[PDB]
Amino acid sequence: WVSRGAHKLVGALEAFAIAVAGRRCLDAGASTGGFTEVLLDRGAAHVVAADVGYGQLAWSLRNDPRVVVLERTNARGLTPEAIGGRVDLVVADLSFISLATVLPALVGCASRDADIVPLVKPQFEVGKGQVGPGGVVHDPQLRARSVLAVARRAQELGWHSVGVKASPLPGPSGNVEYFLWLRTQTDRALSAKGLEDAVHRAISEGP
Repeated sequence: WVSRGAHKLVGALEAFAIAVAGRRCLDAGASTGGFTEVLLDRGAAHVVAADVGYGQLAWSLRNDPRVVVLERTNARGLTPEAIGGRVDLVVADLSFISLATVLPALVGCASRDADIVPLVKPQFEVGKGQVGPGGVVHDPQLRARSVLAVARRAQELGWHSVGVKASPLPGPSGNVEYFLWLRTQTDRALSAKGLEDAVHRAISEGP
């Protein structure tokens, strides 16, 4: 792969059994292009790569006719108009911001039948004072609360939680991060107790 980030999204897509082939995708936080490369490899029709920070998209991805590169001030400004229409799959890997702040934008870019699969980073969700030594959320209970808070906000926007999967590679300084599968149209929405069980297994089962 172009980046080891590729392995994270493969892990998520395999765990949730989400197909990409033929679909229109948004990669929010595209940066090096790990996520974008995987989407293209799995048969995506079109990928919008929102460059929303430091890092350059690898030349080979930038020159692919299935890829549109957007260079926005941030992910929270994303709109259907800006990306050229709603998409079927949204993935997001964002640094030093809470997903609460961008979820309305991501939801607004998604079709009603889409999958939204953000990578939840407890170190960027918990309060200062709760982040442990070295900037690692060592406390599994706090990692669980982070994921639940993101799920709760998604649910307030009409997007239910269907599954949770620890990313197979840790993030900065060793933080464990977790993919959440969100859908607004599903026959498998987790209940409160169901999400608790799924989060508990994901946290106990690690990367």
